[PDB]
Amino acid sequence: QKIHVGPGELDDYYGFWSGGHQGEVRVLGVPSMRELMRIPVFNVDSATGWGLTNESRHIMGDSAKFLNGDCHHPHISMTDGKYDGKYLFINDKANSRVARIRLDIMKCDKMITVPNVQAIHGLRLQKVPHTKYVFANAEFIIPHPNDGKVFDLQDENSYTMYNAIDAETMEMAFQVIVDGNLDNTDADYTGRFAAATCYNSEKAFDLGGMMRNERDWVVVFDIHAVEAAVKAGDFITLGDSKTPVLDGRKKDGKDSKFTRYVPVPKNPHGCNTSSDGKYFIAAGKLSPTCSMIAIDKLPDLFAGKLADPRDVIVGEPELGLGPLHTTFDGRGNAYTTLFIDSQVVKWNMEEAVRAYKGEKVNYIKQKLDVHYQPGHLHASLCETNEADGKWLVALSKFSKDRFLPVGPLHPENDQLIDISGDEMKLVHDGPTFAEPHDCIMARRDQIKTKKIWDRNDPFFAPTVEMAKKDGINLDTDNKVIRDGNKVRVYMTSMAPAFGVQEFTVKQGDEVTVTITNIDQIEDVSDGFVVVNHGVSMEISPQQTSSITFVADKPGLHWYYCSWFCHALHMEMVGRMMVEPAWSHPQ
Amino acid sequence: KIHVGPGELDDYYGFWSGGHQGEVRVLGVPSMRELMRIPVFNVDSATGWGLTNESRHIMGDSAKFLNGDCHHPHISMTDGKYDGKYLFINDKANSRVARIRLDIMKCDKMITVPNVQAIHGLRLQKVPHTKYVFANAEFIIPHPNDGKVFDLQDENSYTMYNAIDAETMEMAFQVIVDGNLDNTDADYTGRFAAATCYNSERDWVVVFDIHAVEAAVKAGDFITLGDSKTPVLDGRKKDGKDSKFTRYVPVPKNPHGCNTSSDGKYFIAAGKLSPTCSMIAIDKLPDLFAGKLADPRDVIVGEPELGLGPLHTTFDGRGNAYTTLFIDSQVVKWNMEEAVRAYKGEKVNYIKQKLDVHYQPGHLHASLCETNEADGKWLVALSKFSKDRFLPVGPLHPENDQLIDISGDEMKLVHDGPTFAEPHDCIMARRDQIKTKKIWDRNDPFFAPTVEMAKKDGINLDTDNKVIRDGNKVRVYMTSMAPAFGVQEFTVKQGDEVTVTITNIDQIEDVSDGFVVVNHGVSMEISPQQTSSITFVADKPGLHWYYCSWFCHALHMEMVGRMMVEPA
Ligand code: CUZ
Ligand code: CUA
Ligand code: CUA
Ligand SMILES: [Ca+2]
Ligand SMILES: [Cl-]
Ligand SMILES: [Cl-]
Ligand SMILES: [K+]
Ligand code: NA
Ligand code: NA
Ligand SMILES: [Zn+2]
Ligand SMILES: [Zn+2]
Repeated sequence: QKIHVGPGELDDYYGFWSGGHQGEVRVLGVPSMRELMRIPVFNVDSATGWGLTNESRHIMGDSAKFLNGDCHHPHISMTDGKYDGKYLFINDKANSRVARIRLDIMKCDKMITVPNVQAIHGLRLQKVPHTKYVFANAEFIIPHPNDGKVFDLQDENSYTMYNAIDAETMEMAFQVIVDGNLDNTDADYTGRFAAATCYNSEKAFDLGGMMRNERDWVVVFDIHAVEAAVKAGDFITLGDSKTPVLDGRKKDGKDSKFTRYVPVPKNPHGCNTSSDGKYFIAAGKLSPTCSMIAIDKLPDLFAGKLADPRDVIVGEPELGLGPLHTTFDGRGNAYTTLFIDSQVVKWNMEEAVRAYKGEKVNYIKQKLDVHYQPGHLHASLCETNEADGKWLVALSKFSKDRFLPVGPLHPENDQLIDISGDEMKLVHDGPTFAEPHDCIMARRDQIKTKKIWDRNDPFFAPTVEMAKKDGINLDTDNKVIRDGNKVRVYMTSMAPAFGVQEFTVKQGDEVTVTITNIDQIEDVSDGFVVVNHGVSMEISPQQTSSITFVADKPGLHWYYCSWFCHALHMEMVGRMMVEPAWSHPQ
Repeated sequence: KIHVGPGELDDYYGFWSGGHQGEVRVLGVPSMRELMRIPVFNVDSATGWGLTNESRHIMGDSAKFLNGDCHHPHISMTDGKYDGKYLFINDKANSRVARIRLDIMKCDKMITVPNVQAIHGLRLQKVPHTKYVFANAEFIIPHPNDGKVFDLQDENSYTMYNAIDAETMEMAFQVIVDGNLDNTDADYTGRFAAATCYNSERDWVVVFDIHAVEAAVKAGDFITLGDSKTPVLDGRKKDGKDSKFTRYVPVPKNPHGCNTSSDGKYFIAAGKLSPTCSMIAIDKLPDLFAGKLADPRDVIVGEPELGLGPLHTTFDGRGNAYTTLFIDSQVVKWNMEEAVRAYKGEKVNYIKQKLDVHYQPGHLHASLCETNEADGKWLVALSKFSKDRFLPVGPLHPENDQLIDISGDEMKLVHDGPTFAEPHDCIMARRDQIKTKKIWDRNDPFFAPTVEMAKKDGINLDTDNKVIRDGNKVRVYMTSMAPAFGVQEFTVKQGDEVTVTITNIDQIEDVSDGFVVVNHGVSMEISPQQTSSITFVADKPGLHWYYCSWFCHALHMEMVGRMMVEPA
């Protein structure tokens, strides 16, 4: 297996890294581990204007007021248990959002603030028959309503909820109230079942309180039951949200139609569906184990055919100190991070299952040291029935001395590991900024990107409609529209000339500049910066982009093209002239 | 030798401009891996730069801008060698210069350059040390720019060359020039600096007699512009008569790069539209300013013909120059002293090799090239169009930063490094030239204004966990020690303005903490022994969780707290 990609060779896989609390998504080539692109999501990006442009702020909605995000869990949409390359979804723990990225244009095209919850953490996608739902955990228990009269987490109306978002429309589909809280989640290979770990069955707010119970659980959701209750109108709504809300709590020990609670030690964390569809595997964290839930026993469990919820557990291998996450090679082996022991442990799932039946067998095949304190790990195509067993990335949280010193803040260490054979081999240390938690890999042939925009792309269709109200044809027009104290500049750009090279406004005018890059050539992006006004954005071929700012300073103000485009790139410039307020009314 | 395997360390630091994204990036060389991001003009969700009170204090009023446009990173020097103290960088978008402290890898000072638009070219005094940062303002504007005069040919429409005091990060002086400024460099004595100029067959490089500028400032022979106290000197020609501060050397044509050879002999201006570089002999500049030379062209001692679109030049310390050819898409290696002999008319081929790069190179940078220790080992060429060199990633493409081995007689291409938002230029330093702190100093100036605020409240930041009430303002102070915040709950009134100040009292390297207030747009870093603070308004009643964002401990998910907001 080639590990080094020389000049002129291409990577074999795409990698999509979460940006952690930096808030973006990063596109890597694997196995070189080089960053090919950054996709802004919850961050404000100076380069492309994401968070400054009207198109990006329209997608972010009211949450455009936040300049931060905290993303952990990127996942690729699936059809019949295989990646289909349409969408990537990712969470925001900081401001309780889910974002969707279109993989053809490599941009965030949709974003939703999940109603009536705090902190979207766990996120994964339905696998079968396709990604109809995005499943997302809200991690923190809050009052309902959270109006400041009740603060107690033990009140009967304090809880968190499991969230399902319609993947295609990016509107809420339903929410399920749960006992305890929610950490990570995954889905089966049928569409009926999803599952989430819980670490706060105690509903506590202190460290000792959250660690009291010897077992918390993984809560299993019967999605067919949930959908059936929605179609029946058997639901409530919270606050001003019309989202159907179903109650998955136990009441006096009697189970809900929608959930079952499988006791699992202890503050369990990762929740990972094996690629053969046989198991939900929960990592025991404070317990030196993983618990293997047999998905084929779940129908009977929900049908009352088992006496004890623990009867769906068919394995609980002892692996080492601080198991956090598990991934799969598609050869029947699982790979789990040990945060405390600072290792990845390779183990055989079927042999673990036989040991749980008392058959003394050594299911542990290898422990590999990693550097240091691994969190997530990801094997290539592990989330699909095509899991290919070639590459493994372990994402470690302390790099210590593995890289040159760079001051008190250190990089993370995302280590590439060859698992194509019986022996795991560490091949590359990848330093990264701001804690990627998880990543996801796709084959080169599973991702198809556009090279030039379609003029009808929904990303800027609202801007096209604004232009139409002004009688503007964006592919041709270079015009300044005046409207009271609003000025709407429309121009084409064809390097090295802006189609409008100067325009005049009154001090205090609200100026919108809309630029349509009518170039037809690949890799010729234009840019637009207004000097000393905090204005910057990208305009790629056939894209329309727009930005709005106040001309608060009298005088002459230069604008220029930022994205290098030409040998005469230094000279693609223009001038905004701002007449002083004292020469105009009031 | 280019492979840095697991457990092995890079030999050099690379400091990459963040381009239109606004940050500075620290790379390991030769692996070309990104070790750290240093936020400067961008708002960084991870560390809170642009959100925290410490960062917004450094940014000043320019904290209102969320963008920057970076190009030209340079490291401070003592005796013509990197001293590892500071990195400086430009902001073309909002006309700023920022200083980065290389011991903490943070931006610690920032200035908006008065009465100019767009800081682009930037380089440092070399000798006797980096007393001044020299910065080009690119665009001609009216003076004053108050909306009465828009005419760019007006006698009071011009741009200026800028000198910033490197140590105080206050303006030192400004010099009015004819034309537009492009790039700039400085000599190895401190007397001279030079810049290419591209407005008005032939443009020029303007040479500054900094000694003459300094003498005028000290005698009070200057004006000021607007409400800035910056001394302003007039370096324009007047009725064909020269300033005492400047000489204009004719150089073809729309010249671009302006690079000082590491032997100190030449300012080398890249010809761009002319397939040449022009070599200005620095040892002839005293005679030029003394009126001893018949013609400003007499300081030109070489004009090698190199190829189509020369843009920038760097040096191996062995006597060779390396120049990017933007149109031919190559790096050309040539011998400077042989070029000088050719200019006198000898038949001698000064061109040694042309190496194809991919594609359209702009800046290039050889290791230690800006110092008299230029070591001839590594060369990075930064190319604008990566085309098919990397996997496709949609309509936007990465820059291709290519690593080239120049240690022997033949340049060898060894690595293609894709980068985001057109870094444009970079600088390298030996590992042993950079010395960084493992943990913060409690007296560090970076958070000294916060320590002062704490003092007024009677707070010992190293020990206290206290909530101060002051009208509708609430100032929370706490220590943090993974996995526990020192204040785990507090209660305020709806509408209160809450400041949270956190001191990480861990002493273990790499155990950084974070602080995020859910659904309030609040995020920041607190590394070992740092104090960080952030201010927000509690505009939502109810219970609102806060949590640690930096994975710090097996119990990281559980390092949380509660803010309770009583309805108005
Ligand atoms: Cu958010 S948690 Cu193990 Cu995923 Cu990092
Ligand atoms: Cu268009 Cu530079
Ligand atoms: Cu403190 Cu994570
Ligand atoms: Ca628990
Ligand atoms: Cl997980
Ligand atoms: Cl230069
Ligand atoms: K870390
Ligand atoms: Na939305
Ligand atoms: Na300042
Ligand atoms: Zn440059
Ligand atoms: Zn240049």
